[PDB]
Amino acid sequence: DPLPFFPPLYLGGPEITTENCEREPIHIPGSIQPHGALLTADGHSGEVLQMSLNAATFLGQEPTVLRGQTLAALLPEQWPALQAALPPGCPDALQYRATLDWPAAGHLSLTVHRVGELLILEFEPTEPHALRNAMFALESAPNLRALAEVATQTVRELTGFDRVMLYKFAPDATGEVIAEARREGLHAFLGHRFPASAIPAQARALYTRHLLRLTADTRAAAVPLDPVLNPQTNAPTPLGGAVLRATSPMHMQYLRNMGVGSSLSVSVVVGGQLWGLIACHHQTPYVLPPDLRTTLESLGRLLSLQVQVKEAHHH
Amino acid sequence: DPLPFFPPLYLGGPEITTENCEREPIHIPGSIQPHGALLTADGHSGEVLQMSLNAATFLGQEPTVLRGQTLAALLPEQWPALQAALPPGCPDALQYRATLDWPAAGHLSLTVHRVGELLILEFEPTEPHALRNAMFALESAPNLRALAEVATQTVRELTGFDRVMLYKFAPDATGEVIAEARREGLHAFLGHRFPASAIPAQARALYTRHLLRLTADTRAAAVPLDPVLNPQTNAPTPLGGAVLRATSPMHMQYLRNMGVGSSLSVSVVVGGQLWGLIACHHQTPYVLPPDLRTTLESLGRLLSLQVQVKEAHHH
Ligand SMILES: *C/C=C1/C(=C/c2[nH]c(/C=C3[NH+]=C(/C=C4\NC(=O)C(C=C)=C4C)C(C)=C\3CCC(=O)O)c(CCC(=O)O)c2C)NC(=O)[C@H]1C
Ligand SMILES: *C/C=C1/C(=C/c2[nH]c(/C=C3[NH+]=C(/C=C4\NC(=O)C(C=C)=C4C)C(C)=C\3CCC(=O)O)c(CCC(=O)O)c2C)NC(=O)[C@H]1C
Repeated sequence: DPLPFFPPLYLGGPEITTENCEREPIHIPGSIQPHGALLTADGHSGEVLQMSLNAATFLGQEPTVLRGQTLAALLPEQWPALQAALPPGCPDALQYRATLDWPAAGHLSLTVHRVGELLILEFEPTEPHALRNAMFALESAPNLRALAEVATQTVRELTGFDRVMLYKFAPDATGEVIAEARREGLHAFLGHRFPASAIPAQARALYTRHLLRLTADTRAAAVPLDPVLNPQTNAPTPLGGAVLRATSPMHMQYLRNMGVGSSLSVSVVVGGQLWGLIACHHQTPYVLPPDLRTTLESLGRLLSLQVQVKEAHHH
Repeated sequence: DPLPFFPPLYLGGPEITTENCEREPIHIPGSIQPHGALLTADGHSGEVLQMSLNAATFLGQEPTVLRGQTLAALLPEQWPALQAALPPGCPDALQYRATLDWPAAGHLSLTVHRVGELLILEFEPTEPHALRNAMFALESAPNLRALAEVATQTVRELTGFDRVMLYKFAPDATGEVIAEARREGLHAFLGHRFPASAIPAQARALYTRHLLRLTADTRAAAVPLDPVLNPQTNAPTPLGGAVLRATSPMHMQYLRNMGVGSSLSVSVVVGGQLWGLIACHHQTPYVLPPDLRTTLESLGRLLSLQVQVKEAHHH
């Protein structure tokens, strides 16, 4: 049970320190990472309610001009499908995904989820068999630690990340790196233990519900949403289900201090509890493409189940 | 433990009947389904050793002219990768996959696996997020039967198959349909039980090792390989790892008698034992594309693990 949140800084909340980091409202930063754009919309009317300030970079119309327009006008082809895919009351982790044309190279990937009566739309530029292959070595791994070793190697191979760790939580929420795949020459974190405060309780709770999060560029400034509050509620917009959610500034400083240029992790959830993380670092900024992120989510699921099976036959 | 095999018909084996069907050598039919082409090659030299007789339809050179040519000549780009992907001693279920250009519409999908010192190459014309989405309802299913119901619905949605069943094996190898998703108007098989002989012991044993098999057109005549025997061994070529493997004629007659035009199943393997099948029927011929088959293999894996978890919490 994490403490009550601070108000976010845009509601006059206090500054975060190492003495109160467990109270930062990381699920409502009111801003996104700059490598994509985000809109929110009324889940019945499809009226656009909020827009990231960088929307015209990705969507080609000004945020103030998009505001109030319907997704039926904006996304004629996708709106019926979107609407049917994400009915009121559906899980906030359920996603609608489509690919959109745009004047630039590649395409625009659209990812949508629903929170209450709000649709949250994420747009990012983009220019499974290996998963399938991997499941053999994951299945044949003789025990938990062997599974962990295979899993980190597989993820490195899929992603090209400089470092991939499987971080395991202890009952006191301290953690240990129990497996690591890394580029030659990088110093090892294998076996290193870290205190519970490295991943504070409100983060652990969010990561139990929304199983993948990332920081594409640990030096990139966040982009505010406008208006910052959801008009439906006159309250902050929950962004925990959006990969574009801005990362805690305190965690980004931690990553920079570590010499990390990009970070990504996937939760390993067993019996509804956070068991650990597949934790990835790159030395430079890196936008993992949406199809590869989807594959990592799927491996996270598969790994969660295999952990539960490998641990059981120790009983 | 299945009985010893009959020799295949091309080695003077006896005709199959309902009294001896458990002895049909289904893994070595010496022939393929006609919607693709197959080559085999020496795993060191890449010399082509065998060719399906229909190769020129898909590859544009005569089988007798391909024979003896190296994959380095035939597939310059892919051969180093192929070779590195499938080293001697690797699992015979491990696959290399690539997409090839050809003069026709779409592309040519290449799938390769290794059996001993033989590479087996399958070529078929072709013109994951839904998987990811599905895992939520699979995870939230409260028990085994609910999981089964979600799984058959998901597979129907992914594939558009007229009927999708989860067939569960009993300890005496009889089976029961414990879940079914079907097009409106189709009579139900839900709850129906079938004798052990419907899926004979040598089939059950193959399906424990090679987890997906299909009959794209239950009226299509098989296409012989040439030469029919692998020159390395002067013995039949094992095709259980090739989806293009010709289906037992006895099973194809069964499917036609059932009014099935296309069939596909995926094994559910738990603790190394065959627990059951995701069994799919279409009323007409249907070539499920290779990327969708790959997705079904991945769901089969995930379902196997979830079955094991849902059944355990009954203990
Ligand atoms: C008092 C505040 C601090 C704090 C806040 C914080 N930390 C996170 C999220 C993560 N911290 C992680 C820690 C590690 N990464 C590593 O590589 C290692 C060791 C090799 C450790 C211990 C990780 C993995 C995460 C998850 C995010 C990610 O994968 O990059 C948050 C939440 C961030 C967010 O989602 O917005 C916060 C608020 N961390 C501290 O150490 C103290 C100073
Ligand atoms: C004595 C020989 C017979 C026999 C041989 C046989 N059967 C199979 C494979 C399968 N049989 C299946 C049975 C069913 N499909 C259904 O829909 C239902 C009920 C609704 C049943 C009972 C299934 C599912 C398979 C797997 C293949 C597939 O999914 O289509 C084989 C092996 C075929 C092969 O891989 O080459 C053989 C030799 N089956 C009999 O009933 C007796 C007459």
